[PDB]
Amino acid sequence: KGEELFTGVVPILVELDGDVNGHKFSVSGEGEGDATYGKLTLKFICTTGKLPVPWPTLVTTLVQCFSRYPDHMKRHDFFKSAMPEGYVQERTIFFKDDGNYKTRAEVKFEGDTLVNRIELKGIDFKEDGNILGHKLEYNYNDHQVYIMADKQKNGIKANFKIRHNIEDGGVQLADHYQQNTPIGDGPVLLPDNHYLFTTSTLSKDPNEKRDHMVLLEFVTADG
Repeated sequence: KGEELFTGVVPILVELDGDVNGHKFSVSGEGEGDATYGKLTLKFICTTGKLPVPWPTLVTTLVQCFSRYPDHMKRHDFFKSAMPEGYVQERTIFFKDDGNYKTRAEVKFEGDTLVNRIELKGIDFKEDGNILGHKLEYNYNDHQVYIMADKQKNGIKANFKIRHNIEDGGVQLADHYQQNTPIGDGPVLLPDNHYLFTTSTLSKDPNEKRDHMVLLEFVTADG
């Protein structure tokens, strides 16, 4: 069972290759996750220079298998059971009155490391808008995610809004549409619909000279 792979502390690697309006960049993340409590600690670096979008806009893209699933719902855990073979995660994210991200990721085990490997393509952004103009506050407003059985494939889907506070006032909406499918061909758990609740905290490493994001997350699933 894939759930057995999460009983202790699991190292995490995140690799993102991005291209937003032709501005190409890479992000790496490293840390660990504890699905017993639902805690994630990760540090991300823009390894190509200055990040061409704001860090908060990448949080959802940069591993819901680490959610704390309570006892009575363990057999509704699609994300962990897909392991070690893993799952594909696809999203489209529409930024209101601005461009959009299209992301494809594979989440799987490589050795004992849970790896999230992402391709991101952004198009139709305004160069002086809130994203390419870096006009968003360095913080986060988390939102619940209603995970529904992709009753029609075998997998899951969800859609939800994320709100990014704008420095000069107001809020930038990021409308998320998500589909996940197992990579393997073994049997999938196909959960009953349920919520994921997340609390994310962004900070900085005072000793890090590169463009970076320190991220601490707590995540649980609810009936």
